Amino acid sequence: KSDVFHLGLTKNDLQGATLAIVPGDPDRVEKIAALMDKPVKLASHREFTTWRAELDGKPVIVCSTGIGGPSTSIAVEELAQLGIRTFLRIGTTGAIQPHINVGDVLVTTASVRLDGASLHFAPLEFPAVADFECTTALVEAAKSIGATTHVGVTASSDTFSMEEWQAMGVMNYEMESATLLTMCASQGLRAGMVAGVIVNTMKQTESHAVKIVVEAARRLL
Amino acid sequence: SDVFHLGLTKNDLQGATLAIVPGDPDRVEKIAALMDKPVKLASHREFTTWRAELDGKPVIVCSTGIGGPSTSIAVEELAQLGIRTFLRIGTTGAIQPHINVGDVLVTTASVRLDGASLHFAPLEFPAVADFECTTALVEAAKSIGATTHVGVTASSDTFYPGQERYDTYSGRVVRHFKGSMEEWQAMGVMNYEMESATLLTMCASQGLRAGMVAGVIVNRTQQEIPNAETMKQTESHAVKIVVEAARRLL
Amino acid sequence: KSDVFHLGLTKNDLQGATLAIVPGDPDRVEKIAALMDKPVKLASHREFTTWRAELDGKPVIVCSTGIGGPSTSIAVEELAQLGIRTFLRIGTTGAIQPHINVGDVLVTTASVRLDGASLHFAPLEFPAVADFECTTALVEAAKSIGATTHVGVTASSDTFSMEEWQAMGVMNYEMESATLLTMCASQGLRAGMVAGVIVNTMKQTESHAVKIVVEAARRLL
Amino acid sequence: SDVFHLGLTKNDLQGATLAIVPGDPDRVEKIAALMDKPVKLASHREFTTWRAELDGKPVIVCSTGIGGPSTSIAVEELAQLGIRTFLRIGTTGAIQPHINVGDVLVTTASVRLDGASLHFAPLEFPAVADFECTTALVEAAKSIGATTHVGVTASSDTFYPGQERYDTYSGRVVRHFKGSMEEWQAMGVMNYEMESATLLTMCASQGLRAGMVAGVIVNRTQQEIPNAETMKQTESHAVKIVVEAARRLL
Amino acid sequence: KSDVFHLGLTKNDLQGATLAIVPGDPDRVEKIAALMDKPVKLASHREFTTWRAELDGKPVIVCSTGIGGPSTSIAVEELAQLGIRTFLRIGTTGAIQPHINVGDVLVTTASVRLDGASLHFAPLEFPAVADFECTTALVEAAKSIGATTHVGVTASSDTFSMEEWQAMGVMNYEMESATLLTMCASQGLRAGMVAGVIVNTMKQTESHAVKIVVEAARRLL
Amino acid sequence: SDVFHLGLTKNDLQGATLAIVPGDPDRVEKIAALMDKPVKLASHREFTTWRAELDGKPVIVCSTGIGGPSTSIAVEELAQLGIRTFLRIGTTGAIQPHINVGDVLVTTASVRLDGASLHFAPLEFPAVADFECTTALVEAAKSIGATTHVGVTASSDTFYPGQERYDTYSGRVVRHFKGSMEEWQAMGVMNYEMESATLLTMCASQGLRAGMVAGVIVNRTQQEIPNAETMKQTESHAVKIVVEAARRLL
Repeated sequence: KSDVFHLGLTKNDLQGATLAIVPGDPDRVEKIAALMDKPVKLASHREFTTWRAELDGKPVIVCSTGIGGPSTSIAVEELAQLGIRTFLRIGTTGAIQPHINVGDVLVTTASVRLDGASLHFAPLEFPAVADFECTTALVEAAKSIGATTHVGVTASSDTFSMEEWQAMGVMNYEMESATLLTMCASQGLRAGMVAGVIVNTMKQTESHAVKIVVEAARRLL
Repeated sequence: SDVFHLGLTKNDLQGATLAIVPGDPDRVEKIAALMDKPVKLASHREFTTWRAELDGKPVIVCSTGIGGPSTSIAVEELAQLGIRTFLRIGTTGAIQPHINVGDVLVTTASVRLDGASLHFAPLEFPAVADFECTTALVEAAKSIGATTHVGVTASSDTFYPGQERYDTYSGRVVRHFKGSMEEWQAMGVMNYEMESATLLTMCASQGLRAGMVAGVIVNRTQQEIPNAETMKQTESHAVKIVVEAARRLL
Repeated sequence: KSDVFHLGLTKNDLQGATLAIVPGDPDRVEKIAALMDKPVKLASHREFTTWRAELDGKPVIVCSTGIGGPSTSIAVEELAQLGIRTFLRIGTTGAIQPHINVGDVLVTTASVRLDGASLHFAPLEFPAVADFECTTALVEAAKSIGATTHVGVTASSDTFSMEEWQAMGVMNYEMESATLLTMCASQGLRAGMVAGVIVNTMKQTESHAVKIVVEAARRLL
Repeated sequence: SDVFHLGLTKNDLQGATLAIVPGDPDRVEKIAALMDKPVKLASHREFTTWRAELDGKPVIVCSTGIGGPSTSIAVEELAQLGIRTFLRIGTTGAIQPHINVGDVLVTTASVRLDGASLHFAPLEFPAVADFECTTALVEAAKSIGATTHVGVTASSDTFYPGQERYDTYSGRVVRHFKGSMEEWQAMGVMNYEMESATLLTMCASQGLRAGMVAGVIVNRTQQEIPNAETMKQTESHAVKIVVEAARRLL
Repeated sequence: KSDVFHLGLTKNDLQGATLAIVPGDPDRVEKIAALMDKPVKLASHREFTTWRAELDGKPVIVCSTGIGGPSTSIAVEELAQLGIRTFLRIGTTGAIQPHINVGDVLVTTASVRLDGASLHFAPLEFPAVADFECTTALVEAAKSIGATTHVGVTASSDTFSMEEWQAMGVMNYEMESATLLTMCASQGLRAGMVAGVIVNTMKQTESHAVKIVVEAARRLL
Repeated sequence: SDVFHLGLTKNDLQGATLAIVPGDPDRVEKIAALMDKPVKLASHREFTTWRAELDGKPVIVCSTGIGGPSTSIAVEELAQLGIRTFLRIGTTGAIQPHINVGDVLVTTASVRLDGASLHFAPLEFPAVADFECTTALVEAAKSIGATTHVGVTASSDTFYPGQERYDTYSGRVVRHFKGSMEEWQAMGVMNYEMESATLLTMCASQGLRAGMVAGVIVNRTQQEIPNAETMKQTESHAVKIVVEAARRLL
């Protein structure tokens, strides 16, 4: 008996949580949950592994999205049905800008919509823009730990032009931000995106990014 | 090891050239069990791979995970490993009043409501299934006296708005998809799923054979809810059909 | 007095026929009709020349479509209003694949929609796919006479990229399949497409293709 | 012989540079009869060509057949033969309440609801008629006291769904064209036809002159049905107008 | 107190005028008005400067459109609300055709729709065609003063392919015709476009073009 | 002189790298007056430029005129003159019931309903504002206790149909925009304007910083009409905010 079709969760499981951190894989979910108090694994069905934890005494959810905009759309929709209104995504990616060094942190203000799923929420002309408060929290959290931060646009497609985006200032590439940002920005949900640069130390970069997204969640509670 | 995500080497396939590709890795073992000498090869994320034997020949069973992006990764890596024939199998809901639970659907082509398929071919190109695979699937279904429907499937990048569901958080659908289900229905589309566009398009445009069969476990256009047992029985029948079709494609 | 705007035919003229073979020109119509019993010319208005014949005692219609998707759409719509539910197209074309030899037979599973008329029936994302039963009948008919058959995708445009389609496995080019297939597949009508390869013997190739489409009709009655 | 489909040689035209291009080959003889020394040149499929003399100069009358694809073949081959001025003539229905049967329409430009025109120019390019041809047609119509309407025509690749007709086998229209007639009507579009987009676009983008005139023989927005005689009279008037315009374009 | 949002005019100000000449800038407005009788400046707000004058005893309006389709759409809409039904645009541009000499006059029959604003009035497939009567008046007016005239297509975009348009017979480039023509042709308003070629004498060319548009207005009253 | 339209030389800016860019040139003087040593630089068409001093550093105030095309000219020429930070300021109407007159809006990104922005980047690219500019604007608004709304703005190439207004000459809206306002409203769009798409897109794609703030002087979704005084007060507050944000961006 679940209130949702895929996550296998019930309203009561979130214990009032209104904020969820949504990484791409289950292993990262555990890492994120482990940084908080009272970490507990709630469920695991297909790409969707969900844990629950507490930040400053407040319940927070951590759930994997799977690969690409399609899987992400399912996780975000169902989590929203469960009461979540703030989504913070964290990941690791490469950089396409020479001035960006490995170990730096990227906070996405908006994404180039090169995917298919974002179109199921709004026409292409609509901006895949991140929530101002979430973006602010991510930037302050990164600064609170002395991380070198770059704030700007990310390219988001369904594949795992090139010099074009680089010439337009695009920082990096990934596959879920366009769907996540568009979904939330066009449905009254708050969303933020942060990523550790692992290529253009890897585990350290992931750790620092995991810490930043958790500290940002704390500023958002 | 030869492929990143799947974590497999070409030697692992033992020369297999045909793979049954279910969506859920938890269904791989069951499908493989129907055949001889079933052995687990790997399991990373939602990519579980098992190898088995069908009539003396090695066969692969590998999960794709959810969505076109995840599917493209699985398909391309399997192709790199020598797989040239892909048989998609799963369960689905139907959007036609005459299609009942327990029935089986064999997809001839899919409406491309996705993004990943666009990376392998322009929208003008048809997400069509291979004739031999489709034939094998249809004949296999008939061999077990299953009520079969052969037609178009709508392959969507989302489970909710692209399938015009309003029972959601926002309760709204973007203009582009408003009234789209009624349209597909009037055009004879049998059901919605989320991986076929990518699988069929990339296979049809790269000289690879692909087909897809699915058992109906629910029909949103019917008031009567599905039976708990009839649904489980449908899953078993679908697996039986895909394996039987594989035998004819070896 | 006609029940249709262009064909100049009445419901009674089909004598219950529910299947029509639709070549592009009047000369081919005669050739096709001649292979069957009780061949009789029903009408001829502009691009639309229609004959009636009998296969295994059942009435079958043969009607020319004219050039391109626009003319074809008229012939298919009006024939459908007259009771036809199964359409088999036969033609001769060139091949763009090295492995395809002159004299071979091409059975189309689906077409690349590079035309304009198919869009008047369904959005581009909808597949211009042939009916499974019709495709099966064409393949078996070709095999029944020992014809070397290729089954796959055909490119269909309004003109009488190149290496692109060839790289994607496209077998040949023509101008009516996209409209025909899309029209029928999106309106509950059954349609099939077969073509004799005359370039990459010509009259023999047309004859063999004409025989195949007639034998396929027989398997569809 | 110099051209495949038309089956004509350049010598056959005797230097003609202007051609009247009706849609139906059965109307070619009649149009040519209005002029001097009418002679049949060829007849293949729906491509009938006749040559005649207007004020001492050779003129061509050639049918295009139905649809843009067929029209493009006729136009390009005639262009290869030296034709640089094309005058489209025919009969049509109207979609404006104020336009009555017997009236004549002169098209300044067409809405491009086709595919063939896209092969000669991007959709952004206007399917506009040549000013001199349009002027000639308008003045010719006035010379015979005909009620003339000069404006936009909608050129569709289909006779049914693109013209939003519901009296069909399916009785349905694809989303894209649902409510399209009301839209064109509110925008001042006079009528629907199926060849102008291709003719005007390819001529305007290749330095060739083209115009189009048509007599109204029916109006789907009016309850009153057309007279059997008034319709025949309209065809004759339209032919008279196109020939008179040709005289002014020599 | 104004009947419109931007022009700052009232119905009474036009004194029954049903025709307006719409150049791009205020300086040109004055020049045009000066050629007529009883010239009087009515208003000036932002890009919209309007004068009133009389031609053969009939009131005519002259109003600047500003730059591009967006500003033009505002001026045309509001002038139409005020009673204007005929719009004649005059400007100066360069030529992209070798056979076109400086000092020649260009009368636009239709425009290539490379802008954004025309789409807010009709889908791209709709022709940005000029009114036949207006085009005729401009051609006759140019001839009445012995000006060498070219009649054809103009490219209209939002920026201040190249060999493509030139190969397709495009005479020149500008930024307002597409919006103006489409707007009027799809809303029952009459519109014409004339331009003096100043590059491929400048003041003389502008003068001759100004005279032509005024003489065309006279033939349209 | 170095730039055509603006009629300015680089020396005129005295090294200024930040410019406040209002739409109306009649508002330039007022904005500049808030700062020290205000001086008029030039005035051509709707391009009025004034230079001033903020905390010892030279600042520019330049009008853009109406529409994306006009704005692109102003922005590119200012960029050529060394401007790397652009602060858009003005007044606007709102389309959300909860947003009242007197409130201030800070735009994070805009829906691209224009054409000029397409010349600098594909539609897929977001017309997003610079984070530092947006932060500065938000904090400045808060420093004066203003009720602030931070979100998406719809940037349209037309004032009427693109903003789905029916109180017009034709009283009709093209299919594409029918019901579009309701759609934007349901998506959280705060208001409509006509220049942001171009400004944000070209700046975000060329390494330049841009932000936008606007005071609400009207709300078409509310029955109550705006006060004549409350509106003037709103304009002053908006100017105060943009200047204060500029101080934080020097």
